[PDB]
Amino acid sequence: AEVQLVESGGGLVQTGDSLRLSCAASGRTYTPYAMAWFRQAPGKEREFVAGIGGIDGTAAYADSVRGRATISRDSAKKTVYLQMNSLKPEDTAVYSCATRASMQVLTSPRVYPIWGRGTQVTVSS
Repeated sequence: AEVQLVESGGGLVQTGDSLRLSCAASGRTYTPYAMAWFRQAPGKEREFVAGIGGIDGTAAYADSVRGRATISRDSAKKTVYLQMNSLKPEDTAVYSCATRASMQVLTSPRVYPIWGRGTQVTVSS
């Protein structure tokens, strides 16, 4: 209700390409609270991709994006970024950002009450 999230940066790319997604937060925000990216592929369920939380900005990454992803936050712009490199067709999905009133970055979608509408990433070969 009191925080809104808007994702951008999705597109159609070729296998191997990079994309930077952004999640812009507005409203009653607090930088240390967890911000997470999830993705949902066609015919599949939502799954954690990466997240950042805490006073020091500690990042966590899913096994699925090991060595291919970087998450960062810009407190001044109230924005969290996800850089994805070496994209593959299996990365095709709606990428959505989510937040919660805790610093803990968790992997279950069910524990985040606030979601953006998502941004689509489609990777062709």
